[PDB]
Amino acid sequence: MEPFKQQKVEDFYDIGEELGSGQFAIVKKCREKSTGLEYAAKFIKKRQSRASRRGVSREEIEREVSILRQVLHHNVITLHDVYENRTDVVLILELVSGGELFDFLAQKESLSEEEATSFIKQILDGVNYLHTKKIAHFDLKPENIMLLDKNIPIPHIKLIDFGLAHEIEDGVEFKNIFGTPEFVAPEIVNYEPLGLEADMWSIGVITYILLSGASPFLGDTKQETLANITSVSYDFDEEFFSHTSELAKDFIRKLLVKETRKRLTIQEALRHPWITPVDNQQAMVRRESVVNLENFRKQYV
Ligand SMILES: NCCNS(=O)(=O)c1cccc2cnccc12
Repeated sequence: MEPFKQQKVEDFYDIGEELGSGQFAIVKKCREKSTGLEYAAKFIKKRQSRASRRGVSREEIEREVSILRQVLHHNVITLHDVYENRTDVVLILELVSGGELFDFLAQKESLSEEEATSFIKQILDGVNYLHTKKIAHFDLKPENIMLLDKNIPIPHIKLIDFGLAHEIEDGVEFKNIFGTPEFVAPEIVNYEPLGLEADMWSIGVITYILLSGASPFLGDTKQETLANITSVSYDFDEEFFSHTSELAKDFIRKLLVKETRKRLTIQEALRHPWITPVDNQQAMVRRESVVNLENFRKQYV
């Protein structure tokens, strides 16, 4: 098991602007002095003991690193190196400086469902690689779908933040409560057995929001949000879904299913007609169907 470098990160990197933060990790933009190449440095604060309200445990850091070290894919963030001092364990990761997918979408003059499925298909490709390796992401949500270079015509998506990711064991049961309520599967809220299926639910939510601007199960309070999810109470309200094709809806509807066995696995979602058209007729429908960008820009900004 590769050991973490014990040197001071600042002796090897020039630390720069803050890229983001969140709970127990601050991500700063850095540059290695020897090579001159740029990266992003994720400082994870370690726990003091175990009750300790501040910090992440050793296991959960070692899990994340273990998982990150396995993954080399074009739609997934790649690890460069790991450092450690007395307070923080610092992950030096690929620099993805294109911002969030949704921020880029929110600036477009127009967006067809074909253009939409391009970006969704990248997310699917990435999740397929993970799932083939029996790795659940468990935190798929818009702010975790980043872009490399927004200045190109079709930006390239990179999945980030594997802090809740987990290797799925055959025969072993895994239950936990985590994630952002708005995007979590029913099995998470119910504290029922989890697996690869939860990611597919969250792709459903992501697609629902991407096409419409509205969130499927979001309530006025966390309570309401959780009750909507558990009953699977959403609709395709024509105020948001008048421009939306039947196939787009079929896709979302087969993902947002309570029964984990009946939900689409990743390989099925890649092969869905909305992602992979079977004839040239349905390819035209997708190219002609538009997304309502103002509904989207309103619920974003
Ligand atoms: N707490 C999440 C902070 N998100 S973030 O700073 O944008 C961010 C998080 C993780 C990896 C990144 C790689 N490159 C740029 C930014 C990155």
